[PDB]
Formats: sequence, structure tokens, C-alpha cells
Amino acid sequence: PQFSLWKRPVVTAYIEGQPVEVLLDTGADDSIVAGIELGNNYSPKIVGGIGGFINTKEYKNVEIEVLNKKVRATIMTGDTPINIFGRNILTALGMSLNL
Amino acid sequence: PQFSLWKRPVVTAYIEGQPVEVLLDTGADDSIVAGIELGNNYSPKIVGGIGGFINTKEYKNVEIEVLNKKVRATIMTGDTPINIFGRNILTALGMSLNL
Ligand SMILES: CC(=O)N[C@H](C(=O)N[C@@H](Cc1ccccc1)[C@@H](O)CN(CC1CCCCC1)NC(=O)[C@@H](NC(C)=O)C(C)C)C(C)C
Repeated sequence: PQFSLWKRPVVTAYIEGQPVEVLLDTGADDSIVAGIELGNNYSPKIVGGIGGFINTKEYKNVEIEVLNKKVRATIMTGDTPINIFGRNILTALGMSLNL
Repeated sequence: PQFSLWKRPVVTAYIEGQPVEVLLDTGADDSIVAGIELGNNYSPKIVGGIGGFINTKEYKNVEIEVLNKKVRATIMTGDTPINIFGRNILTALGMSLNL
């Protein structure tokens, strides 16, 4: 699949079965999602962006189904306006940015 | 050429002749650079990301050179920790995200 970038590269992903719309983001080191419950196996983490920092709960080894691929990766939950799938997930998928 | 994403996709871009390191960012709608004084013909804007909003100054038709490609694009200056080339510049360069 090729994303031309004329529109936001958004797809539907399944995180432990829960469907979520995420943005494929090359400018994010991590993945952060809002609105899903993942349980008690987390450590609190601080993540910084353009307007400042935010607290998140970091879950490691979460099962993710996206673009017909299945991967286990770290996911953070927190107050984000858009669900982000950063490089930790993009590299696992084998996705690249081409010029 | 391709960016495999194991590392942040960073390049040296020349903006109106000045070299600057920028992050190629598919999760960004706009481009925001710090430390470039382009004059007073800009439009005041506000851009939001993780953590909140920042005030930016938008300039149109700015000369940008990346890996020997030259385009004129819209660019914003503002207090950003990292310089970002968002989708408006990535499309102008013909970049795409592939799997
Ligand atoms: C609306 C929009 O496109 N905002 C962009 C933006 O903040 N994009 C974020 C993801 C995003 C978009 C919209 C709403 C909320 C979040 C992302 O693509 C770019 N930023 C770049 C950061 C990098 C660290 C220094 C400051 C700039 N990435 C992040 O915020 C991520 N942080 C890190 C460290 O990777 C975070 C999502 C995990 C601006 C750069 C123009």
C-alpha cells in the first residue's frame, strides 16, 4: 500500500481486538492512543510534543493488527487528540518513507 | 532514496539558503522551523500538537532545497524543539509512505 500524503495517512488498527483509527506518523518515536482500556500492567511515562508534555500509561508487548500485519509493540494511552502509531510500529511493519 | 525509520528521518534542508536539520513528518499537516528570520510578511497562526498550542508565523513561497530538490512552499516559524517538514512539503517533494 502506498500513501501519497495528500491526505492524512489514517488507517484502522486493532489493539487487543479494539478497533481504532490511527495516524501513521514518521515524526513520532512512540505510539499513543486515547479511549482504550489495557489493564494494570503499565508504568507511567511522560511524552513531549509540540505544545508541551503529557502523562501516559505505557503498556509493553501489546498485540496489534494493522494493515493485515500482526505485531506486539509498546503502546501508550493518554490524552491525545488523534491516535498516533509512531516509528516503533512503522519499523515493525516494514514501512518506509520513499523519495 | 528511502528512510527505513529505525532512526528519526532527519535531513539537512536549505531554507532560503540556510542549512537546517529537519524531521520528515507524515504526522504533521504543516512545516515549522525555528531560528530563521524571514521578515514581517507573514500570517499569524496557531498550531496544536501533543501538549497544546503554539503561535507561529506563516510565510508563503519560501525556497526549500532537500537532497538536491528545490520547491517553494509554505513554512511557519515558531518556538519548536525540532524543525518539522510536514505533509505540505513532503507532497511537493513527491515523497510517499510505503508498505
Ligand atoms: C495538527 C498537526 O499536524 N500538528 C503537528 C504535530 O504536533 N504532529 C505530531 C502528532 C500530532 C498531530 C496532531 C495532534 C496531536 C499530535 C507529530 O507528528 C510530530 N511531533 C513532533 C514533535 C517531536 C518532539 C519535539 C516536538 C515536535 N511528534 C510528537 O508529538 C511525538 N513526540 C515524539 C518525541 O516523538 C508524540 C506524538 C509521541 C505539528 C508539528 C504541526
